Amino acid sequence: SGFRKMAFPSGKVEGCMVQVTCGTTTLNGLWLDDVVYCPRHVICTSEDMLNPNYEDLLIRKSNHNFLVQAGNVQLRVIGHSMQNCVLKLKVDTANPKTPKYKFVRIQPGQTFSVLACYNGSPSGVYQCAMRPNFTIKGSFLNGSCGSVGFNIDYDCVSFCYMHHMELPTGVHAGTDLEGNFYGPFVDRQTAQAAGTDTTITVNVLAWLYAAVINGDRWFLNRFTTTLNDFNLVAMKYNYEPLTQDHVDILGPLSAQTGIAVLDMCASLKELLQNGMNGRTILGSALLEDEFTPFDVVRQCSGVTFQ
Amino acid sequence: SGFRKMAFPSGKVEGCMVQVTCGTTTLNGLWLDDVVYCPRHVICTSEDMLNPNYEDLLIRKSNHNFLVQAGNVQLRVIGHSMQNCVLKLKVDTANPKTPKYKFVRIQPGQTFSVLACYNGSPSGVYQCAMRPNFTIKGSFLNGSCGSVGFNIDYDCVSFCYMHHMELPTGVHAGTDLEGNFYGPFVDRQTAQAAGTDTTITVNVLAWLYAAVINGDRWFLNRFTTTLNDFNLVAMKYNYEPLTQDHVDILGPLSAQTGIAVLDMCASLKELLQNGMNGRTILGSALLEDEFTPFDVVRQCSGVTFQ
Ligand SMILES: *[C@H](O)[C@H](C[C@@H]1CCNC1=O)NC(=O)[C@H](CC1CCCCC1)NC(=O)[C@@H](NC(=O)OCC1CC1)[C@@H](C)OC(C)(C)C
Ligand SMILES: *[C@H](O)[C@H](C[C@@H]1CCNC1=O)NC(=O)[C@H](CC1CCCCC1)NC(=O)[C@@H](NC(=O)OCC1CC1)[C@@H](C)OC(C)(C)C
Repeated sequence: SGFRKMAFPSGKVEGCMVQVTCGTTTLNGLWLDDVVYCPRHVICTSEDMLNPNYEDLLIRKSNHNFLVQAGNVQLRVIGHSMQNCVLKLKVDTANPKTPKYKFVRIQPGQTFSVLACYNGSPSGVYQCAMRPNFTIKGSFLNGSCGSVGFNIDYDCVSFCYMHHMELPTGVHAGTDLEGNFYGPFVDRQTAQAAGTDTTITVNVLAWLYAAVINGDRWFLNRFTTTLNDFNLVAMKYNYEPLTQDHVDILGPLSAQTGIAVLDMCASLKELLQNGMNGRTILGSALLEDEFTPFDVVRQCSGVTFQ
Repeated sequence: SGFRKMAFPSGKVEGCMVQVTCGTTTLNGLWLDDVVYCPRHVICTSEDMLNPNYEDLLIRKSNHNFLVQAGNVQLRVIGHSMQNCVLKLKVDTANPKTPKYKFVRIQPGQTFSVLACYNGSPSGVYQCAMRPNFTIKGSFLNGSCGSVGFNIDYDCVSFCYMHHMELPTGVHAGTDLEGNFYGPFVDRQTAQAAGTDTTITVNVLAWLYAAVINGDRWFLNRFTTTLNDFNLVAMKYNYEPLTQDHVDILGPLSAQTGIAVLDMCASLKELLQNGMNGRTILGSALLEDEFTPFDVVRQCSGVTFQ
């Protein structure tokens, strides 16, 4: 019993965090094998923030401009290359702590654990979702750039996020580990705003299944709904459209609880139209949308990682 | 910016989790130096659950009854001793991954990270508080016993919780690492209930400071309040009494935000009496009480761990 925003165990990633200093900029890098990945705006200065030509900026760099600290051991950069918005610093030492890992570009709606770091030292771990507007509602201060988001699958760390910047609304934007921003954002200080976000409907439904698995039933009802009539209601309340693929993905949870997906949709419909009327679901007074169907099954069933 | 329920990085603890099997019972143990700590009800069977004499049960055990798996390496038990409700299995191998660590018995209201584990394999990490009624609102399934809760201070893991049991309300009860239950609970299957819980007032106030640090101000007001008149209101809404010591602890947050503690109390008073009126604080529609003042300062300022 119980349901918590659960992050993956972070140790496999902690072992990869390093400090990258270039000029007056310090941020975090991800040390996998003999490469340190970090946001390319590490090669920018206080005047370089605005409209930088990173190819120009980078050819003016030498390897010894890049100060990579792995704890209390200075790593020597022997080469560098820029891939989209990530800098790849080739170092002379392979990280002996390199986990089995993949780089994955996730879809919006997908969740991940963020290992927040400063000066290459992990500070905290929390679960985020990639919002539909490709921002993440993170917790990031100055120096957190290069902190990564990740999922773990048995023994394999799937890195999916590297932190680059905070938008004026206080949400966060970054890239996959191959340096491609999530969303329309660019790594240059110009007018950029998040764009209107929407609620991740399939995740809300998953969490409603989590609630039923855990003994909250007060929100269930007799009614059912069609996928279209649900989506017409979702529509109004700024909810992401629910697709048939979403429905299928919610299959196991529907099968475990005996609640047809569209029945749960009928329940969410009435939740959207009636509020919760002073009640809570899984300790929340809001409809929670940062658990995927996978998240619910993993935590309500006990999947682990070796 | 941003504010998240942040757990500590779990790697230092992941390196200590092991599987302890005795008879038909498998649970987790905590391997520090050459000792494996685990709940003593590992020596119980399906009929032994009810009113066991653990001293009786334990003298009937031999060391080879204890099967300790550290990943894929069998640890040999060379001795065992029971300390309150924890079993200490002496093994012939010191954990090379043993962090700097302390055992600490925390006060209610204090938070910690739980590294949820099954079969000695970490499954997830989340932040909990010790509730005023000495339960924790955890996320725990069969086999999670022996999962530990912890805080990290620079390099030192302060273990404060070991998981033992779920109560009928779905909340969780366990011990400190010296085997002393938090609360009135005992490790034997009898009528035990959590006892009425209360909201951790000083933590709610801390989180209100977190909100102001992060730019939510809608709940602040002109008014102030006396500590007594606040506590008379807290009283009604099942809030833990706020002490002067609590006030002092909220000092730095008051100093950082320029909001006197009792002014923030006046704000919480009106939140308790007016609800939030369809508004949210730090993405919550409830008053959140599982951030300590320390938690807020750490995350709003960036404290890390080497
Ligand atoms: C890296 O450690 C740091 C992390 C952020 C600081 C505060 N919280 C964070 O997540 N990232 C930055 O400081 C970047 C700097 C680079 C400069 C080169 C271009 C990419 C960003 N900047 C920010 O995140 C600022 N955001 C910003 O400038 O946005 C302007 C519009 C382009 C989006 C932050 C620090 O400024 C504000 C807090 C938004 C005022
Ligand atoms: C250990 O892995 C396991 C973890 C719990 C299982 C479900 N969630 C958990 O946190 N712990 C147990 O199964 C203990 C077994 C020992 C037996 C010897 C005495 C101490 C507990 N039991 C429970 O947590 C049960 N709770 C219980 O029996 O409470 C009865 C009153 C004494 C409190 C759970 C499994 O049963 C219910 C879910 C409450 C029905």
